[PDB]
Amino acid sequence: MENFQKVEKIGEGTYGVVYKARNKLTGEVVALKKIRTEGVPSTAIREISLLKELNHPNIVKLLDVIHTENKLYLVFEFLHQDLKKFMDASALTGIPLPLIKSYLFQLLQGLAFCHSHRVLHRDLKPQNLLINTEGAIKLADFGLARAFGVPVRTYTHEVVTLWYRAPEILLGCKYYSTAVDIWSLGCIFAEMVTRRALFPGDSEIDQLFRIFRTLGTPDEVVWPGVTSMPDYKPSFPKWARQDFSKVVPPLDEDGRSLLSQMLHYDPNKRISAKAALAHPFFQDVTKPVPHLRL
Ligand SMILES: Nc1nc(Nc2ccccc2)nc(-c2cc(Cl)ccc2O)n1
Repeated sequence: MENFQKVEKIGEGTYGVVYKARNKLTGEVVALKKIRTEGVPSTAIREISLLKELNHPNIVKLLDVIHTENKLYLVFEFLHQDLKKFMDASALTGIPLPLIKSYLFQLLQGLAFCHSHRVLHRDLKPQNLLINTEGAIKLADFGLARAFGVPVRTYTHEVVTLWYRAPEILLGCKYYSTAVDIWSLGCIFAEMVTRRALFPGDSEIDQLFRIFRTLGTPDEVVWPGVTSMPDYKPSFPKWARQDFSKVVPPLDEDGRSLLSQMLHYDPNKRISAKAALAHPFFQDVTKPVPHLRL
């Protein structure tokens, strides 16, 4: 748009490309996300518009929702680096535990906030998490999947990230709950710790089986109703659960304990963001300053 003297394309999200842009007028630097056709649903514009009211220190502010030329643009406050990039840049030394802990605590605060407002993210991933020089981390792009509905293959054909998808989604559950975000966050937490994606599935079944190989194939004991899930197949191989200390070494028992609660198979047993905030793991949480190279 002419209102912006655009800076550049900075990434591609599940629902569209994100641009860094300068509001010529105000000179404001923002993140502009172009939503991907029919002509842009009306129910969606209303629902996404409601997200403009979301105000929380750990939620990237949605400044505007612009509908034009049969195209939807979301204008977001701009943060300089996404967690994926930070993790790649910190892959040699790892993110200090205090920072990982700070980030997780803040992320849980953001989710607790959104969930308490009946807003789910549904597609949480490192690239959706933005950090700034002052130690804050924020979640961006909530409520998009619930407003537009999950795609399948971007217009530009880009490898959709399945790594953070909760098993109930993989098993074809038509109804999502706040639990899917906790699962995604658990996966991200594990990744910050180990510096490697926890469940880097190549496909939907590989994603599911990687989960099964690590957490054990779920059954009716650990997850009542799982054998009735839409995509559940009795033919699924039955893997025994792996010793959990093997999953995120060298994370201490508090962290491993919290993580195990975030990764419970049953969305109903999975810890809530609010409950997670009270976990002993955060007893000594602080807010460290990240070494950010912008
Ligand atoms: N620094 C920075 N990088 C990126 N990269 C990125 C974008 C899309 C996919 C993957 C990475 N995205 C943002 C960003 C994104 C949104 Cl939604 C809202 C505000 C933002 O500041 N910011």
